[PDB]
Amino acid sequence: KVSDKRLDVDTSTIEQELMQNKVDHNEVEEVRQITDQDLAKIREVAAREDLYSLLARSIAPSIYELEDVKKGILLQLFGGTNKTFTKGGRYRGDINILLCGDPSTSKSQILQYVHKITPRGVYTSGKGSSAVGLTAYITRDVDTKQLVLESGALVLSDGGVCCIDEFDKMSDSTRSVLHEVMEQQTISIAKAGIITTLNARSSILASANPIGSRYNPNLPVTENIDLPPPLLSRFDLVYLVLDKVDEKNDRELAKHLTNLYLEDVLPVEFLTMYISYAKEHIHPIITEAAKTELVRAYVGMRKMGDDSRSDEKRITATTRQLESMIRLAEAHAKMKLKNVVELEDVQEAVRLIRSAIKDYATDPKTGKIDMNLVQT
DNA sequence: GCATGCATGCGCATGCATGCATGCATGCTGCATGCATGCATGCGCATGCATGC
Repeated sequence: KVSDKRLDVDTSTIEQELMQNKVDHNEVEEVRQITDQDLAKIREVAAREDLYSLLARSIAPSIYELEDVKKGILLQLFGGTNKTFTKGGRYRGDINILLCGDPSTSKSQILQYVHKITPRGVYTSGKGSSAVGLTAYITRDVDTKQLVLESGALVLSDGGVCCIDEFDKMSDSTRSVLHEVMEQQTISIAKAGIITTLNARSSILASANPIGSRYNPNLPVTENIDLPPPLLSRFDLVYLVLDKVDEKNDRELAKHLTNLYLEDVLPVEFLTMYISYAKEHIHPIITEAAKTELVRAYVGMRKMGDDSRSDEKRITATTRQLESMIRLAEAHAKMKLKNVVELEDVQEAVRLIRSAIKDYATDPKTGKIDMNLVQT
């Protein structure tokens, strides 16, 4: 139940299976062994000055793309801190990302690469899924000829990543089931034979196609994506991938691609090992200096566009954005092996949230993007 | 161009013509008993012949 090239399962979800294995004396090993030379290497690299760039660079070493896009995948892999209350009530740290933008980009490869690095996952198309196919169903076993219950797409993705491609092409009936999985990370089934609540602790990675040929900078974002504006606010990060014609970016991309048809970064093994180590041992906790900045940032974000709320030009800010900042600060702290979330983490989180939506080039009144200011 | 109702396939649940073994009981039938009958047998007695005297 291990592989060098894939990540280790989340121990936060299998606590009692570990206890049962010891009571049953089965030596099936779930997590991998770490020698001390390799653990010394871990801190030797974790001390490096350019850790953040190096990690972002080694995520997908064959996708010439902005490092902001890759950093989101890197922080999605680490995940937020899972918190358990002793009076019932669970808070989880799963990150949800949307990749909107023109076609003819490398969004598709990101989803495939993330499918193949995460231990548990399922790949779904837009107009190829049903509610029954995502939740559960009853089937006839050709061996015993009786009726048994079988798991669905989202329940099989418990403690992993689920990749939904062409999210905008999906029916309102099928989009209905995702609300509960994005709110409470559960599913409630009341069908003939089963009345129970299931655990779906999964990360959502979705890509959407813009209306018409290309993204139109002259129109607002709410008019370019066929998705209700209220649904757009449930995602932690929204990535606008825009295409601009610029001669030195094109030159670099062409050389990059042609170099692959001939005959520093961290190899796959070391990357996965580092991520598993961090996800396994350390646990970050927030401080007051971070709380001040979090509250200030949320108030500042809400105060913006207070007048531009009746008209759906920009995406209105809600409490889920506050929770997104919390989650991203905790993930950035987990990277670099700290147990303390300082002010740098919150500043980086807010920087990333604004940079994803391209808020450094938007007219706050007409929701339009100046492409002369969108630099590669 | 937007809103609407119809007809087209999914996705459940139930009934239904085929088909074959098992335990109980039916229904016949081969077997054992009893008996009538008529032909042959194993027998002792009376007659007629042959052999002395």
